[PDB]
Amino acid sequence: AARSPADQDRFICIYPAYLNNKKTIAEGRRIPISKAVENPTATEIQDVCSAVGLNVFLEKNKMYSREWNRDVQYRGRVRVQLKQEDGSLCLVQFPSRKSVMLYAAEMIPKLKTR
RNA sequence: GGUGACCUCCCGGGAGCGGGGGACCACUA
Ligand SMILES: [Mg+2]
Ligand SMILES: [Mg+2]
Repeated sequence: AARSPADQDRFICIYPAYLNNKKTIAEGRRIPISKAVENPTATEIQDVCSAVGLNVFLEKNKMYSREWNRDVQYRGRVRVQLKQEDGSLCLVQFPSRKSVMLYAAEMIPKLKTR
């Protein structure tokens, strides 16, 4: 099958819960509370990531397994390409999933819309 | 020493996740 890091099925995943400052680690938060943000949405994540030059796409209706509430506000997952077909980084600034999460968390509060 | 809450950091992974170091509290010979 098509399994290089440039194939969409191998893009990394970011769910809103990973950056939410009101969730515990058990609930899915992946970055420190100090750096996390309030109520991040998948759309805001897509926007800040796309703005910095990352190839990303939004799956608006995918839901996070640790979240029992299926309402639209809890939905959305962003897929991010980290590496090229040959395995090298798309952007030196983003060597990892963590690097992308911290970046989005940093930018989202700066959205004119917030 | 065990087990759990919660926090922090590291490694791995396309998800669900996997592997660890350290805090702090709880219950506990
Ligand atoms: Mg730990
Ligand atoms: Mg882990």
